[PDB]
Amino acid sequence: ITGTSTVGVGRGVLGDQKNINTTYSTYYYLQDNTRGNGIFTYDAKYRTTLPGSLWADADNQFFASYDAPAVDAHYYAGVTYDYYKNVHNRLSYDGNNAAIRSSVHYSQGYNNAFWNGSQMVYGDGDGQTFIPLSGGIDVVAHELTHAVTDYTAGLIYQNESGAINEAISDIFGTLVEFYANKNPDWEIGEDVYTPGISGDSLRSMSDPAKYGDPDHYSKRYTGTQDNGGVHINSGIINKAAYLISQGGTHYGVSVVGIGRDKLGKIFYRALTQYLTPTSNFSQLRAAAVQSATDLYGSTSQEVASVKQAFDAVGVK
Ligand SMILES: O[C@@H]1[C@@H](O)[C@@H](O)OC[C@H]1O
Ligand SMILES: O[C@@H]1[C@@H](O)[C@@H](O)OC[C@H]1O
Ligand SMILES: O[C@@H]1[C@@H](O)[C@H](O)OC[C@H]1O
Ligand SMILES: O[C@@H]1[C@@H](O)[C@H](O)OC[C@H]1O
Ligand SMILES: O[C@@H]1[C@@H](O)[C@H](O)OC[C@H]1O
Ligand SMILES: O[C@@H]1[C@@H](O)[C@H](O)OC[C@H]1O
Ligand SMILES: O[C@@H]1[C@@H](O)[C@H](O)OC[C@H]1O
Ligand SMILES: O[C@@H]1[C@@H](O)[C@H](O)OC[C@H]1O
Ligand SMILES: O[C@@H]1[C@@H](O)[C@H](O)OC[C@H]1O
Ligand SMILES: O[C@@H]1[C@@H](O)[C@H](O)OC[C@H]1O
Ligand SMILES: O[C@@H]1[C@@H](O)[C@H](O)OC[C@H]1O
Ligand SMILES: [Ca+2]
Ligand SMILES: [Ca+2]
Ligand SMILES: [Ca+2]
Ligand SMILES: [Zn+2]
Ligand SMILES: [Zn+2]
Ligand SMILES: [Zn+2]
Ligand SMILES: [Zn+2]
Ligand SMILES: [Zn+2]
Ligand SMILES: [Zn+2]
Ligand SMILES: [Zn+2]
Repeated sequence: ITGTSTVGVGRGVLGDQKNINTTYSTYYYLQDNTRGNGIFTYDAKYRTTLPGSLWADADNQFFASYDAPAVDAHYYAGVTYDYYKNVHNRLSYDGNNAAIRSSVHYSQGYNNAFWNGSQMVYGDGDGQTFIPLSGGIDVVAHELTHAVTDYTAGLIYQNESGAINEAISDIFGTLVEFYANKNPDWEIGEDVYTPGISGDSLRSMSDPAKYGDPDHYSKRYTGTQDNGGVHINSGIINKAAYLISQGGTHYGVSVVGIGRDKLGKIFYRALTQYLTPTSNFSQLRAAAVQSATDLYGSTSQEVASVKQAFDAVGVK
């Protein structure tokens, strides 16, 4: 919509106050003109028609319970945009400043959130398995990272390539969570999963086995469920990424940690320059080693740590 750029205030799903960029034309709309070709947040009104109505508010104050999923979808899309632009010099998910559109209140009791190829879609959850999923910055950034993947390597969503696709989204979802630096961790979805249970998550990057996911190539799932285990076998790569950043000794292999910024630079370069739609785990290792070589030199600690981490998870 055409209007004045304004700054509203509201509270997100977890009750935290934040400012949001809006546009004023009779109503205040969740339209942020400060980032690329805009960030736009819509109300699906418990239906499945997309995108729905551009979110309109009478007073630029978003403190109602019904407002909270929209506040977070809008604000965390902005954080994700800022991460990719400021850290990787990438303008929106496509690198060409595409508008970021999100719809909240999708369907009823819907325990999922997804990038659908052109926008983000957030269920409100059923209140037991999930609360509204835009409350999780890692979920928001995980799904927007699928769009980055689609516009770069094009990893296919099955078998090893699909597990890499998933892990890439968990890695950058977590790096966005740290970039905000409010309540970061190496878990996925902890803010919105199981409101009645503290200390759990959908999966752990630091210890995938906590939730029964593999932490070594020898433990990879080879069945047909979950598109060949894409959210399961992601644990193998997630563990490697955790080790690259934080270090540790895993199955007797010591890894010298190089920190989060270098992890992100290495994997971003791998994704955008070297991976292809059918890259397997071994090819990801090669891409990460080559990326670290490009950035830091073949004799660098960074290259050595990449190799150690993939060794530790059994990926040669
Ligand atoms: O679905 C509708 C959308 O197309 C637009 O017109 O904004 C209002 C919504 O009701
Ligand atoms: O144009 C392409 C679009 O159709 C989709 O495939 O996502 C990646 C883009 O390069
Ligand atoms: O395109 C944007 C317009 O929609 C808004 O009204 O003001 C800022 C512009 O950049
Ligand atoms: O506690 C939260 C509240 O602060 C917000 O306004 O609406 C959603 C709730 O989860
Ligand atoms: O979605 C609608 C939008 O298209 C229009 O510009 O302003 C009102 C909204 O309901
Ligand atoms: O609208 C109120 C808001 O002004 C305040 O900041 O937090 C409580 C809300 O109910
Ligand atoms: O063969 C693997 C071994 O090399 C490693 O140390 O731990 C897991 C085993 O499956
Ligand atoms: O069965 C597949 C297995 O062969 C591969 O190694 O990892 C992904 C699985 O889907
Ligand atoms: O992946 C690279 C590709 O993007 C470039 O266009 O040609 C050389 C390749 O290494
Ligand atoms: O061609 C190589 C590719 O297969 C690997 O995955 O990434 C690095 C490239 O050198
Ligand atoms: O070759 C390396 C280069 O690619 C990078 O600039 O880091 C230092 C050099 O060792
Ligand atoms: Ca209001
Ligand atoms: Ca997290
Ligand atoms: Ca929980
Ligand atoms: Zn998803
Ligand atoms: Zn995913
Ligand atoms: Zn967290
Ligand atoms: Zn799955
Ligand atoms: Zn998923
Ligand atoms: Zn271990
Ligand atoms: Zn460990």
